[PDB]
Amino acid sequence: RFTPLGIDEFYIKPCERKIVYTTDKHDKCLMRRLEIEMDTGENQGYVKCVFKEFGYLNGEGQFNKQALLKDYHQAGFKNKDKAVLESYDGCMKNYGPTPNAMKILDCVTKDKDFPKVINARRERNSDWKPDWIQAYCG
Repeated sequence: RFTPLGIDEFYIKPCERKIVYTTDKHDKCLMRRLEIEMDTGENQGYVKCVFKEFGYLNGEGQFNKQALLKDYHQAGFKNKDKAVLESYDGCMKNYGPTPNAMKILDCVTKDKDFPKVINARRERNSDWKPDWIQAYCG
């Protein structure tokens, strides 16, 4: 990506333990903002954990389209379900029933409204907003 997604910084405490080798402040900021794209074991681990906390990924590794659509609806986008699922499905067309978390991220972020949707989800999860001390993106 050359244009950033504009996702806000997520502070999901049970997934902080997946940030092991990344130590640079801004690099960790991009992790928490789900702006990472590189297929590394570390990024995979963290994004997998986040998507588990999002309810987007179950214990068997299947994507949960109902959780995604719920977030769209809760962000006020109720008349877009077809476009959202077709964007995801087309993007995932070469992948099987248990895809890796970085590829799921790449596909869910193609819809232009996904950053707004997930930003509204963070707004209603105050525990997921880092305070002044813990934030990396400031």
